[PDB]
Amino acid sequence: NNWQDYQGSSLKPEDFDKFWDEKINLVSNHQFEFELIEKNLSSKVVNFYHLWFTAIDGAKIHAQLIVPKNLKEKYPAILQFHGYHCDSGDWVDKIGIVAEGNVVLALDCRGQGGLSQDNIQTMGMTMKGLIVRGIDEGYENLYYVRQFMDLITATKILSEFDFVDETNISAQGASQGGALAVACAALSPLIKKVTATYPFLSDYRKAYELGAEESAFEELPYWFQFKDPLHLREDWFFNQLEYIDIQNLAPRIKAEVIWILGGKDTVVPPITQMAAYNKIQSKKSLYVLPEYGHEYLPKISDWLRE
Amino acid sequence: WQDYQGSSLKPEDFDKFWDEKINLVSNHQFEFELIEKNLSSKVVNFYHLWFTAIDGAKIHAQLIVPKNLKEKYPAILQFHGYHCDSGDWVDKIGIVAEGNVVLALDCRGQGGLSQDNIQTMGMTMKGLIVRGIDEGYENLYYVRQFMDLITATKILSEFDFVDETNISAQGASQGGALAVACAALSPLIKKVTATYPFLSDYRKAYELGAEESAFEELPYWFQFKDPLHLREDWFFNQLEYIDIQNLAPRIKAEVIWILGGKDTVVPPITQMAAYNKIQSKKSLYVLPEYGHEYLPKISDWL
Ligand SMILES: [Ca+2]
Ligand SMILES: [Ca+2]
Repeated sequence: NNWQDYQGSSLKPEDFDKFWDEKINLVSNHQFEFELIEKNLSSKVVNFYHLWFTAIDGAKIHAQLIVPKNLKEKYPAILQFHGYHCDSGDWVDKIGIVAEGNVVLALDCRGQGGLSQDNIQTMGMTMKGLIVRGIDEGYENLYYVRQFMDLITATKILSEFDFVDETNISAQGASQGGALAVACAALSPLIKKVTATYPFLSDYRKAYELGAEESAFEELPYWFQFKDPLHLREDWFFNQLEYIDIQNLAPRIKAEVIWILGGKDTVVPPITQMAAYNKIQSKKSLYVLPEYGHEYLPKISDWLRE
Repeated sequence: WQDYQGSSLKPEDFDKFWDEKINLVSNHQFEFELIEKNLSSKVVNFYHLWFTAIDGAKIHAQLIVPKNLKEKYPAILQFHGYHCDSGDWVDKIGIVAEGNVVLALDCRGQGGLSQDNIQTMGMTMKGLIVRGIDEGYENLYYVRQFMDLITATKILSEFDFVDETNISAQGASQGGALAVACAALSPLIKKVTATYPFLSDYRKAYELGAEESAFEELPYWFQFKDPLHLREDWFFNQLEYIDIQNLAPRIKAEVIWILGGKDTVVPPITQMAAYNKIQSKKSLYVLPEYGHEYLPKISDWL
């Protein structure tokens, strides 16, 4: 019941919206060069393509493109994002949803398990963690600033396909993928639907307050342990992360939201995700599996088919 | 433990590769700068030492000097552990008060002030052993980190108040590995005191199951970049160039090797791959009840 009343712990800066408005404009006015190279996997109902484009910062970004065989008609499209450390997953995992008449764009995050390039440069700590990668040069140099812009760029390219129904584009993902799906719908309001599973990257100040050494937010106490153990720049540190806290993007969402989480999740605490969910103002639904944690959630996928 | 020969597959080009890097540093005039540290002491002065490496990165070190300077002093290069920095300035007051010069080097991008400028198309999430491995061993993080050791030794020896004939190196874990590597790439070093050195016997460290050790990056890379082990041979062939057991034979300094018997962070078997290949005067000290932690009593004993 209190999850409704949790307003979050963020300190949204006045300049937040101007920053992201400018980034949206930059993507819209940029003509992106991309390339499609078919991957050799034999199927009777689907074709597979490597999608390579150059981001606004020069980095080479990779995505999985999975399309039906008949391309003479337009299909609804689904943007799918993956979890921390992982990649876009097995190609065959997309055969079912595209066989129903959909186009899937599975984006690879920069410098993780996939093929996308990380080109963040910094004078500070590069040992571990991608939330704080580049934090010394300010929020403008944060890794997720470019990672969020890849979502807008992927949506732009996906929307301009002659076989993609631009009116029915949706986003889905788990953990980090849930955060990126939420950010993708907020930064590209054309998105019609979002299905986010225990989204990450939310309420950094609260995630630190809970004690994050065993959570997915462990890089935050790690940074203080080795970069600022006396907490001399605590305010400055969390002020940079405000620009990549998805709860600050949540109000801008116009898509329908389906939110799924596990009640025993200690990797991504439910309280930090509710900071973002409570600030969604469009149509939203919240589904909980009490006995499950940061893991595969059964049955819920059949429930939503209805 | 004496007869363990290591698991390395030393590449044909290994010595030719590192000989060129030593020559490159030896023939290069490095630009450095000294900036006063505000720490107040009656027996020592503290200085920020900033130099630019041959690759452009800005490298930082702590320089701690006695108050007098008209005569030469023995010098000590000191290196730190994984994730850490050069430590508190006051930790060096005692050793410098005895008439020594301490250069405490900060590793690149590891919590200290030194810059990491490795660029790669591959995984940047975690780990500095495998940082830049996709572009080959030339782009490995520790190739430039090892050259910083040679460069730091170069600058330290060229001070008019440093007795270049009595330069030694010390460190623990990563610092122990860098201390060992420092002696191999600069044989002028007279003494090495290495405490449970890291960065040795990568193939064996993986074979033991490294998920709970300091080598966890190696299974991590396979877990997310190559789960079917399609490039296992290529992976460990790149790491040969930064395995200190391959550098150990060229060491001429006397070596003091200290380790803890219960160490699961850096298993002793990987350390012995490097220690057994040292051919100069060497001694081995073991604390059976201690692990990867502070080792008492041994400092007084020496
Ligand atoms: Ca592939
Ligand atoms: Ca300082």
